[PDB]
Amino acid sequence: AGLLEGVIKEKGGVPVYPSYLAGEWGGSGQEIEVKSPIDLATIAKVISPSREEVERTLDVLFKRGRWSARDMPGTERLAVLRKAADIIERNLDVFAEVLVMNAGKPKSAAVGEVKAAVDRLRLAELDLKKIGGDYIPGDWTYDTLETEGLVRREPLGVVAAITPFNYPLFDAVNKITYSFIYGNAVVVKPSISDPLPAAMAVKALLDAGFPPDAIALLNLPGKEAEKIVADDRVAAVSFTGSTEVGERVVKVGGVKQYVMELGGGDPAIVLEDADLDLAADKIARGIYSYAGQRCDAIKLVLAERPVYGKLVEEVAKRLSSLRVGDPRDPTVDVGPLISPSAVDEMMAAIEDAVEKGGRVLAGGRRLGPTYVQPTFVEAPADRVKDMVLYKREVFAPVALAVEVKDLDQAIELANGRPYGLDAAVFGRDVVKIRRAVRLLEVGAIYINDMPRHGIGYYPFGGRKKSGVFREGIGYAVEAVTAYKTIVFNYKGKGVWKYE
Amino acid sequence: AGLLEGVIKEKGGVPVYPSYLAGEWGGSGQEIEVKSPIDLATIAKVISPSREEVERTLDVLFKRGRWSARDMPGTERLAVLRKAADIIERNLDVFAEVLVMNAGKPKSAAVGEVKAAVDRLRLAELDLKKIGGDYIPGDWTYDTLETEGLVRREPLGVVAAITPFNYPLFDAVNKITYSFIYGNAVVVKPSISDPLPAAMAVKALLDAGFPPDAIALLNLPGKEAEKIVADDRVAAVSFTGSTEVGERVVKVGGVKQYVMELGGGDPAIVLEDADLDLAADKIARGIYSYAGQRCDAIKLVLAERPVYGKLVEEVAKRLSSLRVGDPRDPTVDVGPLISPSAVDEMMAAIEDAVEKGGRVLAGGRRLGPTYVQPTFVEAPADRVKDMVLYKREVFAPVALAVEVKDLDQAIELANGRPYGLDAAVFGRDVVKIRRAVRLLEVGAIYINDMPRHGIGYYPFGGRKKSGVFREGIGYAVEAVTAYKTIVFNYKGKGVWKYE
Amino acid sequence: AGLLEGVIKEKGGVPVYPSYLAGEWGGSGQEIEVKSPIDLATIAKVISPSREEVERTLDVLFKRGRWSARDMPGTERLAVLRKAADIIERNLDVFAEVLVMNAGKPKSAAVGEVKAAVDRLRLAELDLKKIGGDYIPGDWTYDTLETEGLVRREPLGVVAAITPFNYPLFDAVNKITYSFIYGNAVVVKPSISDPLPAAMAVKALLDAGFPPDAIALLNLPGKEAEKIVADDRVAAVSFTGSTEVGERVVKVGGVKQYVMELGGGDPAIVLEDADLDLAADKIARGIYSYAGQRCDAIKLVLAERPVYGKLVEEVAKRLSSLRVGDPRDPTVDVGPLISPSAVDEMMAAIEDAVEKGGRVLAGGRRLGPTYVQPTFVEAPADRVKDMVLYKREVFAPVALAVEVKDLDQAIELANGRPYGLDAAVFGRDVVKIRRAVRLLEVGAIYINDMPRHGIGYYPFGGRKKSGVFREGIGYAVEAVTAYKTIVFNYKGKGVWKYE
Amino acid sequence: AGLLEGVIKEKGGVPVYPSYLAGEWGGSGQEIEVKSPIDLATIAKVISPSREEVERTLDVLFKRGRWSARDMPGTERLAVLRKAADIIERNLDVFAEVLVMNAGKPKSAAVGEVKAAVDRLRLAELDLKKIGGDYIPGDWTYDTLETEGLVRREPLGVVAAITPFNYPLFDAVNKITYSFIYGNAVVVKPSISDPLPAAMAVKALLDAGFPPDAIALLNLPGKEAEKIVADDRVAAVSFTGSTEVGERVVKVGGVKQYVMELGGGDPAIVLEDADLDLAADKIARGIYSYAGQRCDAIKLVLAERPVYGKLVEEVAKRLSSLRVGDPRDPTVDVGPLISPSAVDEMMAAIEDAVEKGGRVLAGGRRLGPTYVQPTFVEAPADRVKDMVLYKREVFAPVALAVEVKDLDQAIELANGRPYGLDAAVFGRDVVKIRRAVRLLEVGAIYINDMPRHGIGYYPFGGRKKSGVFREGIGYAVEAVTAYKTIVFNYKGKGVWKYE
Ligand SMILES: NC(=O)c1ccc[n+]([C@@H]2O[C@H](COP(=O)([O-])OP(=O)(O)OC[C@H]3O[C@@H](n4cnc5c(N)ncnc54)[C@H](OP(=O)(O)O)[C@@H]3O)[C@@H](O)[C@H]2O)c1
Ligand code: NA
Ligand code: NA
Ligand code: NA
Ligand code: NA
Repeated sequence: AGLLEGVIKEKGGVPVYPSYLAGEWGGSGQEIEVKSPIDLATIAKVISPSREEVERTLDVLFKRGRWSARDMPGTERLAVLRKAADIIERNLDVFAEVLVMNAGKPKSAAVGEVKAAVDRLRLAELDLKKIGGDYIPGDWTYDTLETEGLVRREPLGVVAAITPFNYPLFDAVNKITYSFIYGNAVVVKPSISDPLPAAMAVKALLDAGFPPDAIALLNLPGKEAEKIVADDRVAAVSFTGSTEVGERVVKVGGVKQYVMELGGGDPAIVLEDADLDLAADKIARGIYSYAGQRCDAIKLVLAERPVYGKLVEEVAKRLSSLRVGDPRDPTVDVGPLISPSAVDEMMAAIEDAVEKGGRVLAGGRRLGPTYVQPTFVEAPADRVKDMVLYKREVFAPVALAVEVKDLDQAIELANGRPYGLDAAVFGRDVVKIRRAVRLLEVGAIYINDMPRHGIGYYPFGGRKKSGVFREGIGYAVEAVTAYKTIVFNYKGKGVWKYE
Repeated sequence: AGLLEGVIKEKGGVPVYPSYLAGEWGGSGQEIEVKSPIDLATIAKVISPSREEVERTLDVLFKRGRWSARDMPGTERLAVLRKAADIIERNLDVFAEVLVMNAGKPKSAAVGEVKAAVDRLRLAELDLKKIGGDYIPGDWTYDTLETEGLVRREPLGVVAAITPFNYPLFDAVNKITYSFIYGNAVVVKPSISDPLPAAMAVKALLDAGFPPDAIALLNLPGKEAEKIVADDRVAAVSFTGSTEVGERVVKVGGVKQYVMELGGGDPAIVLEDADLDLAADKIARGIYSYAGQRCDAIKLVLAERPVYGKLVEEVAKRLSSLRVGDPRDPTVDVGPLISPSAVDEMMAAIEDAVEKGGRVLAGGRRLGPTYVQPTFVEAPADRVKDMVLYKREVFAPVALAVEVKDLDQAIELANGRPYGLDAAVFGRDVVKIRRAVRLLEVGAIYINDMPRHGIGYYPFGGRKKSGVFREGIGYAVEAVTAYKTIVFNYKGKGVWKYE
Repeated sequence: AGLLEGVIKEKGGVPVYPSYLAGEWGGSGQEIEVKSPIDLATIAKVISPSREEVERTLDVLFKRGRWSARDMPGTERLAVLRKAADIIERNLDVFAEVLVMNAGKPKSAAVGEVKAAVDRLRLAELDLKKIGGDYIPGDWTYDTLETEGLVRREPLGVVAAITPFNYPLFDAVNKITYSFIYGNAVVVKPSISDPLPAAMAVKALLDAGFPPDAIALLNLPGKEAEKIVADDRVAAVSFTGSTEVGERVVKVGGVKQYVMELGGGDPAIVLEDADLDLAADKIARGIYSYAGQRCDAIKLVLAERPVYGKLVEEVAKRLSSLRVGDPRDPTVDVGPLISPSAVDEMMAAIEDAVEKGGRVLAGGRRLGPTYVQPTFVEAPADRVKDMVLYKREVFAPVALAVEVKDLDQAIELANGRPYGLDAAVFGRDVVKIRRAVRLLEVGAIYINDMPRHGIGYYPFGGRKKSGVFREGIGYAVEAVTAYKTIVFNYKGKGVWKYE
Repeated sequence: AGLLEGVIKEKGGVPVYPSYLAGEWGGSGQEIEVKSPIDLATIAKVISPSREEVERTLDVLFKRGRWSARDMPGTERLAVLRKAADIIERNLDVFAEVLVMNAGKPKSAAVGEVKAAVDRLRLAELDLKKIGGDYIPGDWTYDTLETEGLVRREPLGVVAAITPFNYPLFDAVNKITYSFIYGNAVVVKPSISDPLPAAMAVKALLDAGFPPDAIALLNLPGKEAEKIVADDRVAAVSFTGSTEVGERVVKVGGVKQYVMELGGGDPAIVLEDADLDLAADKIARGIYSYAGQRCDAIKLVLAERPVYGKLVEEVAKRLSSLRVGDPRDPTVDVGPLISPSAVDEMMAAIEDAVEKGGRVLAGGRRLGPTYVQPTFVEAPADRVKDMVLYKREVFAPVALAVEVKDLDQAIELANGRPYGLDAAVFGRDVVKIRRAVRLLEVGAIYINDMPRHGIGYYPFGGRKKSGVFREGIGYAVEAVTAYKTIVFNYKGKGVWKYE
């Protein structure tokens, strides 16, 4: 259809999306159904590549792709990304519709993601703020006298971009952009759950001029991807997903450069001097956006005694006034969760909190196989730590509320989860804020706002179980680039006169 | 003895070195013999820690060490490292003697390593050139308007420093220095082959004021160390060693920050316009230094036809005039190899080259279980690629010599090995040099000098099978530090007026 | 006409260009004739502002302009510059025609300048590579313990951009771009000799959305501009012009931030191993481009004995084959010099060289009041230093040729002029090149190419009499921005625990 | 005496200090008396150089000094500065005594300045955080394809360091250190008022190994120094002093690189949520330290209505409890002002404030020709702006106190003075603090502390009448260094393949 006109194959009434094998769209592997969480119906099929096609694709990426990407000057790479942005932008409605149907994303959120993808592509020139190399004079040590160094970055070669289901379009475009801008070839491996947006993005890139042998899109399910990760032709792996899969990926990959964005949720702290209107609004939104299916979703709210009552009151009201059900209605605030399993886990998690002294302050009602109300569970500090909702990341619209004596207890409870992605702090006192900033063990802290990675204007990434390394405009250069040092020796050659 | 007076325990006529358990020297595990390659005799014993002591040590490092190191202000950390430098310097002869006896290192090389360790410690202030964070204004995007970012570095926590046998003193001091200067606690795991120098360095650091609960020295053999690497309290692993072990380390460690310096040898290219006197001298030295037991040792020499004859002639003469045997004589140029196995492998490798058309131009004679002559094997370009000396790193004083038609063939053969640590290029033409620099796939290129990492004044590290990431003054901050982003939200707060 | 439709006033058959007074185009001062060097005819008139209008303009720029520019977020400033680029691009022929007629620039050179202006505007996002601030931790000194610093850039306010005649369009657009991208208001003061292109550029910027009260274009002759420079509301002065005027500007301005690009010519050195075809081509072009009316024009050629003959032979041939006369013909290689005076000076300078032992190798013939042939004058090393062509910058297509014994003499003669803008070195030996690079006292050295600032992709600027500070993408931030340091004190506040 | 044993010449009972003429201590110019503000007695004499000696000194600095400094490798420069630190440190009491006697500085302050000088010297290695150059790849523009750039810093040559009377030791050592660490020669021109400490510092540097022909110390009074500033061999001028003299210096110097630290006082703002104990303490100290003879002294206190009463009450008490009189007593809090004139001006300024509605809250009594009590004058917001104490910098221990309605009025009044050096803000609310930070027009803002430049750990400098450019560890590289760009051309040379 338009963008994917000659690519998609209507077979048996259901559109069949092929993989892109670094040159031609195709695939001879098993076909796999792709369903919508809105009605559990099959909306398309994707053709996975065969072992032989995976092998051939990697061979093309390694032997030719690395050079096609590297030998396309930066000035053209930029033109490619900008053109791709234009193509995605003019196909906005189509990109959004697929996000709504395939991911169950509310219309406004789907439109927001497409626009993030477009902006990420257009701002590729900002990534150059970290591209320059270093010139190191040698006269600061006797052994390096009359010597000199140049340190420059080089692309690693083939980057494997593995993406999650919750940001099927942005994550693929983001990783492709930063991997490509520095001269790398890329193998994209999207969630087999909602791989359609990536296929659409890759086509837009190909139409825009992206070297055809420098990119690949493989519709491989879970462990079928290990094959790519473990291959020596893959110099780097950019992975966004769960802690457990991330661990498996590194153990399969071995020595390579990695960026591991492993999520988990985020805690939000509200100090007694906080603007409770701003806090309640931002916290409610951080809890329910995209039905809590956000790595930076708020999963725990900690509020100092003097504001805990009002704060939790306001958040409860806001969550209760939300409208759930089918995401197409520009009226719905919350669509479905990606699978009935995800809802099952949320319900069980809520029961666990209740059995351990927790009390539901809002929501709690399952509305269908993939529908549930955003839930806010109050818990006493002395018991919250043993609750599943605390110890784990329940990927759903659910957060715990805990009253705390002071900042130290807030910080202590916030750091008590095994994760350390982001944290939020609402308050105004510079000293308490500076203290929280120093002691919260997370990759990023949001002062007076809900955690939101956006397009990575500010770098983000994990600590503890949330992973290692960062993504962000400019900063991602560290994950897909290697340094090259050139040491020039002029010892006794008369350039310098003892210096 | 002096430095290790109350630490070393003379038991059964052989000095017994205990492990340092983040607080007290001790150990209840198996005792292990430490031998000299000079005479295969046992010169000491080291006490390995028990599982329980490993567990307790990690617990101390994690619960207290991270904070002792982090809460010691940088100004004191620097004083600690400087004081340690003074202590090692005044104990120079003792440090050197142990290197000579334990590692079989020629006196001058042993003295050189101690001085490198001392300088590395004293120049810790230079590591600060990469410590500052970034302030990111938010008005360059509409979504971040009235927003602002601060990105600063933080220590990761506990860094596991795993070191090889060939630089038993420097590698431990280097990793400790860059890990500690940024606020990390450190677990050192030296080669069980020559762990004595590390014990001496750690004691000097402790005497200098290094927080006692922030450092540990565990004498664990090979796979006993996996226990440390795989532990969640270990946030980073700095490993210098072989490709194969490095792979195992990552597969055991899983997600963490890694610096993998995996060696392999280096190729040296000589262009027709090169100063052949300089080239022959530097290349000969790169081949035999420390009996080729250097990750940056020259293992392949490629010379353009018009200079190949003279060049190879000169290098052969130089290697032949070398004096082998016991390293104590300030007369000996080459001491023994670390083990009889290493020599066996070298001899077999030489036979392989010969059976495949290779011709010995210098050396070739084994002089004892751990002694051999520096060898230079000529090989025709059409057969060298299948030789063990080419396909593998034979850790010994042996290199291949190959005549080539031109630069492209030189580059092609240089890149043909599975490694990519450093490469050397001797010549004067800027264009040919720039071309080689762009196309040699290695972490570092040395123009008109043999490859020499020194103390890391210039960053170095691998490509391909030689690993990932870099070590160097300043640059090592990337391996033992994590970024922390703080996003401040002032939306609608009146700080800015639409900007 | 189109772009300047309602701005230009046809009065007495000659188009009258008004000044832009930070809000409205106008002027009540003396009217001044603008002539073409192609035929000495009056092609337009410009209205200079009255003292009162200068005062009022500065008042608007200071009281409102600083804030209009600063309060327009960077994201919009960028959109403004990009839109201006589009407007200039679609009006390319018109912009070029005026450059050809007003500056006497050959068509291709005029087209080249317009395109440079367009690209400079479009690449404003690259200027951000130097916009970020610094975060300075305080624990590296005892006195700053529990303290912390943030260093960010801020616009200075009102930047006075004073431009020369030889790049009437680019220089104005360049200075405006880097001054505006960081948040400054700008007063442009173009050469009263060819102020038309600036008027056209400013209009394009205004049409593009440039805050109307944040920019001004004042058609003031020479010393009438001192009034602007000396004013306290002008925080910076970006000046490109002659050494003598630059000196006067600083002496009138007093304490302020300055960028002084004071030209002078450039020497070119040819080593014995140089590609003489490349060298002859580039050197000939550096001598005659835009009739030598380029600050980076080659004014002295120094060649080692073994190549001097051929080199100078080839350059002479190339200069002789040039076609002079009226710049409209896409056939002409060289148009006229800006004024008959400039030609007079060139002729006198040639006579001086001849009277002192110099010999004309090419050109020498004046072809009219403003026309002359590109001239190449040979001179013996022992007499060249006293020649006007050496001691001074003769802004015309004329260069000296001097044979030298070796590199040291080349370097010595190159450094003998009172200028130090750029220098060129053709050769291949890295050591000789590195030596020349270290010893040539100039802001920039071009290896194997003629000196060419282009759009400042690489920073450039002077040494010695050629001025101070640099212009260039990114680097110009230093001239139009000031640092702001914020020191936070948390002494004894419990953020840190002794560190 | 010891340090200056063979240098000082006891003549007529009064020690005579000669100038240092870049090689030998001497001087044939007029002798000038140096007096103590403690008793107006002559304590020494300094020999000014003759015109001929000034000329010869500059000739030595230019022809040999530039090279002696530049050709001494950085590693030795550092050793020189460190050794000088040791020499000054062991002569601490002697250095302090002279500061007490010559500058009238209280013992503790004199000891503090010597220690700042010592630390500044020892931390010269931190200045290297800004010494590295940039490597600029050329493929981000079509015109620069197959091209490449290197941008490195170079010393300017001869830096003229002109210093004020209030920090006679530190300012000279600071400027010398940052000028020398990057490879420059230096001419020091101290205040003829208290030039003794500089003579002592220069000797310590010479004894430490500072190249003898690379430094000069000229005891020239006021306008006699213009001769140095105006000379073409002086590539940069680092000046710390009054606005008026700074202006004269630039007008005499013309085009050169300048750092102008022109002082003026600083305003301090106290928000309603401020810790008034901390604020009162820090503000009182900022008002009286060294008898207000500090460029960063607090001259205006602005406090929000709800805390104004207490705050001003507390500061008054603190100022009243101070002990004035002869600085030798480790008991005295405040010594004398540098001259009776300075006190006259302060008294007249106080009368002016009183005649305009001001009321003295503390002090006001002159105690002798050079002694006065620290004074705090209350003034109504509607009249303060016309007071001399507001409009001018009265270099003495005197500040105005003004009650304000809110932050906007505080900011408005703070920005109302013609200066913009530093400002202080005491309070805790992040939003109000961020607002003040954005709107205060000064080089530096101190949050919750009095303004204190210290040794420049954090860069500082002026805005408005307070000057241009910054000094600070690292940042001063901009004032005494110039960039050198090297552009390499590989167009069509086969390094890149279209990229
Ligand atoms: N260093 C570089 O990068 C660079 C680049 C391009 C050109 N240049 C140099 O500039 C010169 C060619 O340009 P040009 O002939 O037009 O030189 P110029 O006369 O020095 O240009 C001076 C600019 O300053 C104005 N001006 C003149 N007197 C002034 C005064 N007293 N106060 C304030 N402003 C004053 C001029 O306006 P009026 O036109 O009204 O006199 C003109 O706009 C050559 O020496 C060339 O090498 C240097
Ligand atoms: Na692997
Ligand atoms: Na793990
Ligand atoms: Na002025
Ligand atoms: Na001058």
